[PDB]
Amino acid sequence: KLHSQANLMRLKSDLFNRSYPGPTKDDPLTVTLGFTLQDIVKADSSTNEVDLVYYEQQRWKLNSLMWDPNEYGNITDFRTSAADIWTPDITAYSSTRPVQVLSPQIAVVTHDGSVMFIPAQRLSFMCDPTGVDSEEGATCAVKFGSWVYSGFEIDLKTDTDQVDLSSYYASSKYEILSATQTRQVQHYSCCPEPYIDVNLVVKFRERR
Amino acid sequence: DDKLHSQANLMRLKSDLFNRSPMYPGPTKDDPLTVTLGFTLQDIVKADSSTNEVDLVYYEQQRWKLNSLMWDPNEYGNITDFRTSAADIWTPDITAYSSTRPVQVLSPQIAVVTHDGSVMFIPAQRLSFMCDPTGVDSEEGATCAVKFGSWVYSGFEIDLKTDTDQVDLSSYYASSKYEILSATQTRQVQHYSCCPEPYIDVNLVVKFRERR
Amino acid sequence: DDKLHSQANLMRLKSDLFNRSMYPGPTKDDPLTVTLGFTLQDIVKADSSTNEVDLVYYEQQRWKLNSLMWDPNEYGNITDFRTSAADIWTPDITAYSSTRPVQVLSPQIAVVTHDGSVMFIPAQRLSFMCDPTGVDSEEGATCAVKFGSWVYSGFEIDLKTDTDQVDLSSYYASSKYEILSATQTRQVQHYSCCPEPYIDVNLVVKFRERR
Amino acid sequence: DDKLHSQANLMRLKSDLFNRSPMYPGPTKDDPLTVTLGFTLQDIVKADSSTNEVDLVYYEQQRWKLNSLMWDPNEYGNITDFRTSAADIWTPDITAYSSTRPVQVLSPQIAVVTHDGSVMFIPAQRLSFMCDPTGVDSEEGATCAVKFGSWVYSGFEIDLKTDTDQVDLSSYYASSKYEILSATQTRQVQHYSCCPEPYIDVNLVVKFRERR
Amino acid sequence: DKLHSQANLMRLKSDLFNRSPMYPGPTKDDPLTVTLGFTLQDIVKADSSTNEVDLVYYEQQRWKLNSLMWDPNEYGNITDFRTSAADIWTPDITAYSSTRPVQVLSPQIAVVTHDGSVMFIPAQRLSFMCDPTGVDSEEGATCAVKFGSWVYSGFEIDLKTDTDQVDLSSYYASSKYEILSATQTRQVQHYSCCPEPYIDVNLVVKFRERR
Ligand SMILES: O=[N+]([O-])/N=C1\NCCN1Cc1ccc(Cl)nc1
Ligand SMILES: O=[N+]([O-])/N=C1\NCCN1Cc1ccc(Cl)nc1
Ligand SMILES: O=[N+]([O-])/N=C1\NCCN1Cc1ccc(Cl)nc1
Ligand SMILES: O=[N+]([O-])/N=C1\NCCN1Cc1ccc(Cl)nc1
Repeated sequence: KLHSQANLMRLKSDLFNRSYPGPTKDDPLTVTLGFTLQDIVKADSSTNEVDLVYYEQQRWKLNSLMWDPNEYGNITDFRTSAADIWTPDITAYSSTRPVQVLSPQIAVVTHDGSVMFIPAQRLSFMCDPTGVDSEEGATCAVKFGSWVYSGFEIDLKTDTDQVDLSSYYASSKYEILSATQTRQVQHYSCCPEPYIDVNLVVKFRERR
Repeated sequence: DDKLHSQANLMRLKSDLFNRSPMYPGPTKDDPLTVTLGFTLQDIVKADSSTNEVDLVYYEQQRWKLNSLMWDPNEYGNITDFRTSAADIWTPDITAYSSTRPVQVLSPQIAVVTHDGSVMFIPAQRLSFMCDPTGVDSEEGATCAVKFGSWVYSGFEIDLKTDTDQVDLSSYYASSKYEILSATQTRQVQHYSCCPEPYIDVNLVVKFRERR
Repeated sequence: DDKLHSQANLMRLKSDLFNRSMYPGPTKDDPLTVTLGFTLQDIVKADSSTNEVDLVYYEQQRWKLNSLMWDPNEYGNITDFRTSAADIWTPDITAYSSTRPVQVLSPQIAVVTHDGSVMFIPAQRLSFMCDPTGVDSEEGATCAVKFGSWVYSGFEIDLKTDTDQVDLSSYYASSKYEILSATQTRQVQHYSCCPEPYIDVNLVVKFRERR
Repeated sequence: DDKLHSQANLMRLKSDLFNRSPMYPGPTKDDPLTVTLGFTLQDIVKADSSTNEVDLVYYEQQRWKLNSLMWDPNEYGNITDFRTSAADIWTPDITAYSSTRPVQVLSPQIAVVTHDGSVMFIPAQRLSFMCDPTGVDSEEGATCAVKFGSWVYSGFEIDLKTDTDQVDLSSYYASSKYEILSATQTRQVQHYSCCPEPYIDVNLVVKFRERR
Repeated sequence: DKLHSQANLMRLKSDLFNRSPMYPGPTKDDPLTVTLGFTLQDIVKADSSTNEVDLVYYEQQRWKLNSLMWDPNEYGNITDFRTSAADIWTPDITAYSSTRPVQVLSPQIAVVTHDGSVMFIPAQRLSFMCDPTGVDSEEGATCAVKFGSWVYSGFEIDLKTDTDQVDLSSYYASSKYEILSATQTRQVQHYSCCPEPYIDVNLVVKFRERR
């Protein structure tokens, strides 16, 4: 038991403290994103901002984070501070305030080199809630992707194209009629290369 | 005089603890840990019916114990405990599951360690969480619930326990806008899409209502 | 040119005091007394839909440490210095009923004297639990908030006051609120959770809309 | 395999640039620098007529080129550019001259450095600035303006250029409370009382009105 | 060439900051005069439900340290450079009646000149204690706020102004409020804590609604 601690000490150390500069064209990366929507907190129709609370599942895999669990006392994974590893700069493209982080910044690293990171967020973004008081509700959309890596450096994937609604707050002012998450491709004025985003479409209405 | 000596003893202990074998990497399946959580509810500051957020101020008592923090008192001039900045040691990642704003810390981040390896930490906090206050202006009032638990450690790494099911109300602000009808704290199990492993929370349930 | 010396004398004084030895805060074996006093500058806002009131004040904090003494003759005849608060231990004095983190309004800089005595006067803005009922009347409203160490009991940190009158002499003469009285009282209690004494200084303020 | 080689190649280059001859100390009259700026306006979020403040969301393409940042790709695995944290390199101190709050940064602080030593950095921001929204509720709309430029570097040390004088509006939020009649960005010169030497800014003028 | 100018700048910066480490601030034996001049950009809001007013302004700060002198000849004819304000000591100039932490609007970069003189001009937003009554009248309202070192007596930091007129030449022409006048005047203050006097510059602004 004092042994196992020492094994993990040794592996963090081997991993971090002696031997990654982000993805490149030669060494591209695939980040998988899934959203879990917890609450539409507020719809401000005097500014067309909507605040959402959700979490965002991120998963990716680095060869430099691999190890053999036999060399390390059968450790298959460990938890770690997100600052000790590279994380992807997944950004919402139409936010109107800096994202508020609601969960501790810790990730999970597995022996095959995959990393899982699940930050919870409050986000204000651009959305006209006209018709939220109608049957068909209002429809808002926000794109998420790397701000600086093109699609030849960071690819994006979803496991499914439904947002996760299974922990949506049942007593929220808004109900969700539908929530999808879909990969897309864009070009930006700066650059030849296309950029990848995952677009959250959310349809919602005042609970009544 | 012996003042200088007890000062040296404490610095020596601290450095024996921290700068030898060091910083403990958190709990694992092989080395699990039980955190005892307890809440002291001070005030429901605000209940916003247009967003269904409620704002609470409370102290969250966290208690755990690590082998790596044991020492013998007679070896350090009979020091039985000490205060230390929370940045100095490992602390658990206890998170409200339905917050809507980051938590605002109202007390200094200092814990107490005791020779037997236990640690105490009582952050005071202000939390906004998801809560529909319908009914708060009635006799029955309203009821809300928010879970607390590690965000990244399953039940096999961090288990949670309470000392009692009853929220401490003996410091509840007597002139709050809202009075407290009941407030309990009960351990639960949850599952999350990412993982087969069970996650543990303490669910805080508060029934409250406008003061007359 | 005496001015390069004075300056080296001071830097040397810093080294010798900071990285030599080293202070871990107070203990049962080596307790400390902190003198506090409040200077109330303004009641800024009284919100009666949430029962919070915002104060602006600064707090005089004084204490004395042996680890902090020096002979001035060995250091240029330097008798005192200004130093960043991050460089020295400071007491963890907290309000016990805040509703928002305190916002800090003055430099975190303290003054250290050769006898080990330290002086520090943080100016702060505080929201705390307070029902302003009756500010709009002649008797006014009463509020209270205690301050004390959050983690040290009276066996490690003792508080004293010089007066039980809050200093109102720089109170803002055009506040939305007049002060009718403002007192600060040392209190000792036991919380039978635990057998050792606890000390706080209870700020009691009486106030009404300015007329 | 070569994936590990290309990784090592980058590690090497970054090291080679970033510790020697390290932190290049900014532009000087002997060694001035040109920054090209272009704005992409996304949204007018709020126009407050009780305080005369307007809140914009935009991003700002910034480009410049340093000698100290050149390299031969052939000497580095044919690496022709790389992403890097904005803190590891000098970046220009372009500020809004009439903001009323600190700018909130919306995008990560990361830049792209090419082998000829050109750098590109595109921070997205939320700005409150001095603007009388009078007229916004009419056909004619309101006109506002905000100068951007170095705070401390005169036009002998930093020049500004634009590629076009038209703000890019192809990402303007289509259902904003405000529509854009026109948005231009124009290089200007200015003096301040501190200093004899003129300074450069790029003036963002926007004409806009409530959508109907 | 430009390789040499950079070489030289880098050498010089290394010499001041390293080579003779970090300057302990001013003392009774090494005192310091800071010149201050305000430029008022905008009165943004005047809140009469709390008597707070928000100003946007910049504050010109000059002082001179002997330990910042160099001979431009040893150093490639570099007469000045810009530098991050964290690489150097700066004065802790603080508003005495602020009700919020000051928000900084400009980058924190100073200019250092070879005679050892430093210019630093931070832009800020400030909320301070001010009763805006009369603002809608012809006479307008009048508010004042004091600025100066929070911890250094006049024997360590003295202040002076170049003129008693606040610079209005950049006042925002479409502000909710016009300025009828604006002065800055050096004063000498005594606090309870201290025998020694503290110096401050008093900002008196008289203002009203635009019409
Ligand atoms: O021209 N662009 O707008 N580019 C752009 N907009 C949003 C993200 N993005 C790509 C980008 C590319 C390079 C850098 Cl330094 N930043 C951003
Ligand atoms: O899919 N999940 O929501 N997982 C999850 N939600 C709250 C806590 N939790 C488990 C978890 C597991 C691993 C990481 Cl890296 N983050 C979070
Ligand atoms: O006299 N000034 O107002 N100068 C000035 N105002 C805005 C930008 N600027 C130039 C300047 C020059 C030097 C320093 Cl340290 N700061 C600012
Ligand atoms: O007794 N005082 O209020 N002193 C005081 N108030 C505002 C500034 N000032 C001087 C001072 C002197 C020393 C320390 Cl540590 N802080 C402040």
